[PDB]
Amino acid sequence: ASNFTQFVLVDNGGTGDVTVAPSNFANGVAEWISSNSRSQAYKVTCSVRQSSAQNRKYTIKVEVPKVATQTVGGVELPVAAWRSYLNMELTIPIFATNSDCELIVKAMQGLLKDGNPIPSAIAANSGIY
Amino acid sequence: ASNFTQFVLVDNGGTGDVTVAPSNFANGVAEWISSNSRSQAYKVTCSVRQSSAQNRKYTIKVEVPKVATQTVGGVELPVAAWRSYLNMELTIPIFATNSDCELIVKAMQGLLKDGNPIPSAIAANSGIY
Amino acid sequence: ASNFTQFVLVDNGGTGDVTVAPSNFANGVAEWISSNSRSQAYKVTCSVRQSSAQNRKYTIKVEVPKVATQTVGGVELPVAAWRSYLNMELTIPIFATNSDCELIVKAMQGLLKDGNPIPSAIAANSGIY
Amino acid sequence: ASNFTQFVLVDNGGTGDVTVAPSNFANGVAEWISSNSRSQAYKVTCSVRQSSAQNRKYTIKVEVPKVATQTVGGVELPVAAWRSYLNMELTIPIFATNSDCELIVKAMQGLLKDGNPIPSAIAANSGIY
Amino acid sequence: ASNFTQFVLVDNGGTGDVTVAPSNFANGVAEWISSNSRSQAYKVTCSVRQSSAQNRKYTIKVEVPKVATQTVGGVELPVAAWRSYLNMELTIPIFATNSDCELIVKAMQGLLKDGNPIPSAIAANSGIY
Amino acid sequence: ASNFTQFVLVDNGGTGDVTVAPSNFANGVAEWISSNSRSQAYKVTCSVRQSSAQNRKYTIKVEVPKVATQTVGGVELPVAAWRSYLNMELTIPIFATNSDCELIVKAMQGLLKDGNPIPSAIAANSGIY
RNA sequence: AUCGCGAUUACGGAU
RNA sequence: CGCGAUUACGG
RNA sequence: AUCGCGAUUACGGAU
RNA sequence: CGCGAUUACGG
Repeated sequence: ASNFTQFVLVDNGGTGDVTVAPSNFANGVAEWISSNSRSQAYKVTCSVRQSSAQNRKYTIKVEVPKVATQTVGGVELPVAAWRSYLNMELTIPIFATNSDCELIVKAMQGLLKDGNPIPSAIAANSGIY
Repeated sequence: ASNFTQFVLVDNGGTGDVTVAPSNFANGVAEWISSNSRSQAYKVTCSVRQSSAQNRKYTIKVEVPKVATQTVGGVELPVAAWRSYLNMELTIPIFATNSDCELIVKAMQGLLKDGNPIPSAIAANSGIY
Repeated sequence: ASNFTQFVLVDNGGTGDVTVAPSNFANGVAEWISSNSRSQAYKVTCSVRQSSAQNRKYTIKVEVPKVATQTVGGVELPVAAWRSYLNMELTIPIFATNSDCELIVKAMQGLLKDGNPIPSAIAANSGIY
Repeated sequence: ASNFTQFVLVDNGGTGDVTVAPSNFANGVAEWISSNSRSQAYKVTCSVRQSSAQNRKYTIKVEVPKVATQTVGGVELPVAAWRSYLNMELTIPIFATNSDCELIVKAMQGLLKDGNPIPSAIAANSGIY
Repeated sequence: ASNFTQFVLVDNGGTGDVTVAPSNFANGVAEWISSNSRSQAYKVTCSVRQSSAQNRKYTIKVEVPKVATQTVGGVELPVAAWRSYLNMELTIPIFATNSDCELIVKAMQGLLKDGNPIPSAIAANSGIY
Repeated sequence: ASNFTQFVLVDNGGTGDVTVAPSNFANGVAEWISSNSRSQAYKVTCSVRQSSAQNRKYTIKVEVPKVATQTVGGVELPVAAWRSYLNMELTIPIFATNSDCELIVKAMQGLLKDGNPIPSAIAANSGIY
């Protein structure tokens, strides 16, 4: 049994989908990378720790690259023109039951559901208004 | 036209749904709160800023409360036994087109889709394994 | 919901009613004004904020024009001689439920109900006696 | 005549109605409180002052209590869990006619009428949007 | 109603028309940008302020970009060769009627109508003579 | 060409049109005024200069009279209560061709076109909401 | 407050 | 910052 | 005098 | 920390 498996990070129908696969799990930090050039790959890392006596804290990170070709001196390399960085920290008290945690996950999914304020602002280079 | 409207943060069928509604938009920080006692309410805040010459940066925050009743000296008040705090920062270069941003949003939605590694770990008080 | 809508501020039973409509939403401060020059308009603004860790506070301001001997659309100076200013601050502890808040609204409606002391004193250029 | 009379502050249809009565006029501040221990009473105060050469200012305050029984030193005392405070100040120019003042009263009544924006927001622990 | 809607900034007869849409209202500054990377977008901002006891001032800004593709560090980025800036400030007395304001709008529209002096000079990289 | 000619500033469809005609050319600053006393006239001035080595800049100023309750030919004080001031500054990089400039003019026409946000806000004594 | 003040444009300068 | 938090504060 | 300043609310703070 | 980032680094 494992949850350290590959999964679909970006879903575009059943083709053009971005899949990220396990790559490293050193020092309590799980890492997933999409295939092909590491330079143009999507990256996801995750870890958990006892931040304090009563809290556990997750640290999730995602990197979305802008695939491009670099040319210098006639030598072209596969690179990322730039990257978007997502850093999130989730703090959960040790009193949270599995039911409480499921609620916390639904809250995160709802926050980003299509059509809702926040994902709509981001997807349009906008802020709130 | 506005995206500063109320929306469903937690979806439980069509009943028991947690709705969060606009409450304040001071100093570039949009805030949403669920109804009833502010003390037991869900909170969501969001803001955007030009973090540097080439980047814009979103700061999203969510608070999930554990509803409980406090009793002291025979006086009972509606409170939150504790809260989960979600803090996320999304950095996006100014070269990102609307298409690039839509991709960034699909990445975030995919990261948290039911069944995927990360949301499954959280929902089970677990880490990666 | 979306409660930022036009409403009747001064009710004269259909004929001579003063309607006030949304006119600004800068900084989360909602504003409504009558169809007049801003020097002679009825103005209403409302905002909410967490005044402290234990309280939330609504700040409601109203501006009412002096109508007797008024010259519609004219320049009337000094400004202070032709306008009345209402300034309300409602502090509500974060423990107040919707029910508690409904009762608070009723208390305000009762305070200003027709025939009661306060409104009768104001309407007659009087004090309490 | 004398406008210093009792009135019903909170109307719950002649059953559980909070009526408030005259209780003090010391120092030019008219006071009304409900039939309770001074520690659990609803309180209303009003005072008028010639705040300037050409202005008159009414200062009105209402206190809505959340009644409770507290056990202090092993003994039960009637007390208030918390209180909600309404502080309003109305500045009216001395040139205001009686009919000009009636206009101000109607505006305040219309402002808080059931179904209108502001009372709706307050009653729902919400902001205007 | 709500006047914060999208509109066509540059009209090229429904084909290559530059339409601009709401994107931010943080800090009381209404913003509109076109569907482009933030680095190549048309931008329009507007804000109203009570610049004095008896004045209201609208501050409006428009940014027209000259789009281009630039090769930085051997990589292609969507950028703007240069930008044209329009900064306008309109000061209107509070005694201005709605019809007085309509008069101001018509003057501004007449000012820039095709064939009139000013737009003719600007369009021809010329001065008035 | 010679574009320093009389033109219609306020179009009321033939009847009640406000025409503005050349009235001064001192210092290369072109001026146009309506047929009124200078205290009640519509005034337009326009000039161009090389603001810097990289830019040219047009400075356009408009003065519009408050017409409601106006006394034609009378002495109306204070001046600030009876006049609105438009102040436009258009900066254009020296690389802008006539085509680029034509587009810049269209952007200005679109900004003020009837029915769009900005002109509707101004005409209704409002802000953005 | 004003500037036929500047800008890389919600910033800076001068009186 | 896989820094802490009473969560738009603090290191 | 003003504050979308605070409160334990006829008191206190700031400009 | 609505601190910045070349993103498990740094303030």
